[PDB]
Amino acid sequence: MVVLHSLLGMAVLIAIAVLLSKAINIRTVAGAFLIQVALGALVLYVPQGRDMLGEASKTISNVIAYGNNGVDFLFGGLVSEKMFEVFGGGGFVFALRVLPMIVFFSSLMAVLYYIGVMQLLIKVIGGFLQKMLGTSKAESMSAAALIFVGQTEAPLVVRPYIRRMTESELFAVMSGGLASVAGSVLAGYVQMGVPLPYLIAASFMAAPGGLLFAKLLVPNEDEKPTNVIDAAASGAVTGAQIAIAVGASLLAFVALIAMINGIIGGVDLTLQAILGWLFSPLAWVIGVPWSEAGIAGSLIGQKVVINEFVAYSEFVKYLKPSDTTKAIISFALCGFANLGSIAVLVGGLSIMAPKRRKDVARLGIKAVVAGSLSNLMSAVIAGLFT
Amino acid sequence: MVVLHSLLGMAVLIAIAVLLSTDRKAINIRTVAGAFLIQVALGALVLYVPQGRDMLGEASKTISNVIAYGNNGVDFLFGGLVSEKMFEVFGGGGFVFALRVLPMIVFFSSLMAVLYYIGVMQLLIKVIGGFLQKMLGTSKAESMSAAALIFVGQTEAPLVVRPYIRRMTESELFAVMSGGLASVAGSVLAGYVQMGVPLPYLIAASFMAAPGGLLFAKLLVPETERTQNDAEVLAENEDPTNVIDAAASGAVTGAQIAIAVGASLLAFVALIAMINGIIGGVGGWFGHGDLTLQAILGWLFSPLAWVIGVPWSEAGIAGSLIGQKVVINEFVAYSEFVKYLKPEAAVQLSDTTKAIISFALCGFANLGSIAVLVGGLSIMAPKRRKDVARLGIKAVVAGSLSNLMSAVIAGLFTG
Amino acid sequence: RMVVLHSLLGMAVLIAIAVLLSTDRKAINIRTVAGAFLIQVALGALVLYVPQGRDMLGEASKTISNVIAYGNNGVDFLFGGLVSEKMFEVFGGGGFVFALRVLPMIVFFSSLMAVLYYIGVMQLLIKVIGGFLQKMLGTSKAESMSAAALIFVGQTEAPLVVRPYIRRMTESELFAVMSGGLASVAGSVLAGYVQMGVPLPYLIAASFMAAPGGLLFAKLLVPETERTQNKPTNVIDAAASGAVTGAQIAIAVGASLLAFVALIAMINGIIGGVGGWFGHGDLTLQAILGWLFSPLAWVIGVPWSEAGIAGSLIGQKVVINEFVAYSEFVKYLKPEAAVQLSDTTKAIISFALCGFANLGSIAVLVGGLSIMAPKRRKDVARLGIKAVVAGSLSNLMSAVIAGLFTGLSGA
Repeated sequence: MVVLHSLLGMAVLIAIAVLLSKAINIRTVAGAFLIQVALGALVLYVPQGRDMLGEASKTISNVIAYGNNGVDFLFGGLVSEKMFEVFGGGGFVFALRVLPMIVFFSSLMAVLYYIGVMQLLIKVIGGFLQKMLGTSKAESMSAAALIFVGQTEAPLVVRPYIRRMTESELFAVMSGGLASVAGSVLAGYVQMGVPLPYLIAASFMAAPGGLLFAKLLVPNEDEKPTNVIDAAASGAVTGAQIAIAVGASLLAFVALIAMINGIIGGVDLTLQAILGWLFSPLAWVIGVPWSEAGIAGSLIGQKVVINEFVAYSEFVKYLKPSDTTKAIISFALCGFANLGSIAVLVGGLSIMAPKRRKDVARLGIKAVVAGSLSNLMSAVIAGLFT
Repeated sequence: MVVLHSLLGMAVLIAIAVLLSTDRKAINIRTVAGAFLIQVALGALVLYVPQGRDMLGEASKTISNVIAYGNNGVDFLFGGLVSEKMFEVFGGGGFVFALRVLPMIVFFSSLMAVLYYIGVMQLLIKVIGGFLQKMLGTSKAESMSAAALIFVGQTEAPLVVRPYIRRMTESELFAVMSGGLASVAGSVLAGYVQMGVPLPYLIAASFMAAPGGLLFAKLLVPETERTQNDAEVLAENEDPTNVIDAAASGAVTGAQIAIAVGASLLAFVALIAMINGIIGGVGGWFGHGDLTLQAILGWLFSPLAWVIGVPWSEAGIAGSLIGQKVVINEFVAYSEFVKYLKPEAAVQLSDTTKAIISFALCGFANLGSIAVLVGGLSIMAPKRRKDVARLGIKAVVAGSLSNLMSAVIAGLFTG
Repeated sequence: RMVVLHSLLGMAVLIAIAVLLSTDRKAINIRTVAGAFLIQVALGALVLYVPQGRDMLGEASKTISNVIAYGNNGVDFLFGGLVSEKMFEVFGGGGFVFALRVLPMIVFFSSLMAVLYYIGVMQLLIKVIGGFLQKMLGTSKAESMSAAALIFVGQTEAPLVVRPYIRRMTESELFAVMSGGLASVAGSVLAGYVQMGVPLPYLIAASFMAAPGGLLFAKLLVPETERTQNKPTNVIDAAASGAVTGAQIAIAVGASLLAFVALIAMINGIIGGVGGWFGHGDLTLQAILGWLFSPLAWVIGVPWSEAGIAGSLIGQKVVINEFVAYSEFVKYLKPEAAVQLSDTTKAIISFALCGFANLGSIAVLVGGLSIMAPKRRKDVARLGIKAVVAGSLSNLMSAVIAGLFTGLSGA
């Protein structure tokens, strides 16, 4: 029963990467992967690993509780338990919980960035990744942000250094951004599914894993605030208008998916089944049983287009009245990687520097294939330390 | 029996245009009489001869499904806030206009944006444009601008005319303005459906506005200059990578529209309610405290409402709605029209009166629509911006009559 | 009686602090600061002391409120029954959704104040009040119109009435525009304050005092004294335009408060934690700023059993923003209030908090004013700190004049 399937999966995923690729730095990819599996192995298993995991996340669980009280003020009782007594799970509103947090996380990080807390963490961790793997400063810094900040909140930092940056790290930022899980996606889980430490685990894995699959084939006046209030205010506004963009995209995509599902019925096999039939070997290789590869394959297919939420909902529907396939599908669900986030990031980076946005559209979905395979690698890794 | 009263209407409507036209002698007849025939032909087509309503029913159920595919996205972003329970809890007010309409603007906007890059739009406009140019003698520029505005969402709307706008004649410049006001974007169209407006009438009101748009456009200011050849023009590349950026760019822009519409509604609805608090007050001493802006417009537009074919017994209402359409905007008219439509039936209206108004209210032709046109064309053709603003009122009248002509034909037929 | 010496003490302090922080305590003109103060206290007794005025102010609450009622008709149509009575029975106290019941009035008033601009109703009133101060206070016409302009008017129209006089203005004229802008408030925010549950009539008098009080401490710091010397298509487009701009503000305001509220809750989680090692695990920023502004809370004439509370609210405004202070002030006006404050206290606080004078306003003024006059962008950041004080003194001055003329309770 000792897993060879795990190492088999890692062998295949890295092989496909080479097949899809070549002359890459081996000291970069072997080290990045080493860091990925080691960090994940230690924080999950060996002592002081999970003990720390609970302390630096229960603090975050309080940060989320602060955001709740912030929403409680603005939206009143709609975010109370009165909805659940009438509509129940239908009383759960997506736009009142998933979107408004973007505002807070944007403003809060704008404060941390103004002080130097974010720069500190990014400069230290960034210097670590560029020393152990011999990578450029830009990508190593951007990855560090994606651990703490979301995906759309990362280019806000690595903007000026991202000007003349090569396409090598460009794919790295976008692949890391999609694989990233903090702020707006960490959001969802804690307030609906409530896995407290899954927030930290998937986040810390996202950046180095992202810098791994991406590095497979890697190698005029403005104004700024004076005080902290300006930063907290400006960040909120930026996070607000971004939230309007996010929520609009999500409604549209889910709606178009309902359309592509309707056109297939016309032309009784749903698209969710087609995705579950096609991407079934990917689950078989990852370690998921063949008996549950048809269902989890759909969620993977839903992970391709739809956000991780609808796939998570259908997952919990299977949970409500195996442990290996559950966690394997859980960490696979963790990550903001989807066809939606690509478009949002492309629009965000287009606002940063459209002069390079022309050739910065060639990668596109390749970043999703990188961020997903990176996070899926992190999921298969979690199956090794169950 | 008596279809003459409608033909009387058609005569007056077309007459008024000539009375206001710049030069009657310069009016081409093979152009206007043709488009007029196409409009009424399409009328008897989609209504009288059975097969027209069937193909209409196809698009009805189709769009209805497309709309239903949208709701699954809405019910996700806002949860089940709008359900059968919601109607039970909050009663009649349970129908949240903000959350049951504006999301469709985001959806259809993201739909048309996708169907545009694929070429599905570029193809349809090309065929229909090549038709109206071969029939009415008009050039390619207008015919594409007349065929497009039936289907296509706003703000990717100009790109068809974009290279032509900066150097076209007054009529061609006026024909686009008359079309833009006579037309109705698919985004707001879906909004009407959610309000309870009959979809089959919205679709039928659309395909009529294109020939009806060119009708009063060419009838007011005729073409006298040259139909510029294609080889003589020199365009500029736009600078929409793929389907990913298509649905996104179309959704986010549809959101900025949905938010913009909402504030405009909340404004006008509240401001009109304030004017009625002033009119009612001033008019109260004279013995009519119940007097309002709706009643005055109804009392004012009472005659015109009768000419199109509506009975006088229902003119006191018809004038208000059409009155509100022109002086306020398009939404406010329908919002105070669905009240007469639902089974509450404070006053029941005939199928003909309910239909003629469904077509009469279809159009952006309102005094508050000029700033959108001029504000949009100025960004493209800043040299003509002075000419576009001069033909402001003239265009609102044209687009209005175009919606009236489309209505008379609807009320005319009884099948 | 027998406040009156204690209030006059408070006023004299506010004037004293102005003379100290002034760049030149000798260039101050008597006819200006004495006149601007005289008008301020005069308008105070006018709407508070004489019964004939409380009738005017009472009339200037029914009218304004009736405008708010017309707005709610637009909100009820937009959201349906979400804000109706049914929501109260289900969610109780939480039924009052601050997002759907208050912000929509930021949208409506932003349109109305844009409809009255295309008509010329505003150009009429501004020209009147502006001309009056131009003759009496002797100020150059620019800041007089501006000072008169701000009271009613929403932002991004308000810069469009001073635009021609920005660059050509002096150090004083510039300081008077930014001082008044911080002294008074707009209609976009005033409308929300009523929906919040704040006494309207106090906000009216407060707004009318911010103009003379603004130019009082503005000119009480600057000399000037080197010789200053000298689009919508229709109504429908005017309304729709004002609605969209109001809508982009509402999203900005509501989103800023969500952040600001959640952050304060986070600060108390840290300071509460720090205090945990000190011994006081329940340490919050309210009491800290309470104790900090507690001395100042006594200068204006607040009881010692309430000066500790007012200081926490006055402090909350300055270091963050007024809109947050009003959110924790209405909890003391409820009929089930654990503590119902003194009838004189409830008035003074209202006049104190009414104003855009805080840190978050600086960054907005420096930026927006640089968009029009980019050359002076360096001078605004220099006077950005002094203007907030000059703007605060205006509101704190009106708070004393208010508390002084408290002869009757409201609501």
